[PDB]
Amino acid sequence: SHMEWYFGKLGRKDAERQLLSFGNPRGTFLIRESETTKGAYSLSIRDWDDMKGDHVKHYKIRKLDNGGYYITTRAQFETLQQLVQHYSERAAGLCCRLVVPCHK
Amino acid sequence: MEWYFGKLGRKDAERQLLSFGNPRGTFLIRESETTKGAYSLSIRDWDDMKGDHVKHYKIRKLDNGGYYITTRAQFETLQQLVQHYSERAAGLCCRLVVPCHK
Repeated sequence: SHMEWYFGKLGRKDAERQLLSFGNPRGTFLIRESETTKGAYSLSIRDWDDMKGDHVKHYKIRKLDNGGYYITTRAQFETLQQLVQHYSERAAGLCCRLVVPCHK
Repeated sequence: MEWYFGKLGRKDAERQLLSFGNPRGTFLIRESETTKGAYSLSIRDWDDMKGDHVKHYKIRKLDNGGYYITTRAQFETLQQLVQHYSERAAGLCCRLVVPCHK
């Protein structure tokens, strides 16, 4: 039972500044109270890519009724074909990678 | 294209996906009956408990064009949440690697 990642009442902007300080690697993270949704938490993560450089992504952690938590993501695509290609590469949130179209 | 099956019932889809020979990750997309104008992505999956089974995901039409899919992960505790994403990004921007320092 570690709770080193729990920061309690910390604001979104404040978590961003803390996370973006020198020496924190990609995938540095913390969990904090949600500022926008009472009773929910937020998972704030430091990430990096070629274009934006260091940035922070926040994910809402909501309460299941009858106990526990969940995270939701929405992935948008221009076309179904683009969705298929994407999830053929990595599972990224689906039960598994798309492998082959069902034969007819 | 060849993953599109049109007006295929949900149970029928499961039936086809669960056909002996199709590997884990065999998939198709079908028109929704429950939600007009939407599609469902049906995938053949497997685990230790259930064995071969099928998951369905709604693909809904965005206003002003394009499509979205929603994925969702559930946990008993924040503790197992953190452990799940330390192992695999699984939908997030990247894996959790280290708690921010105090």
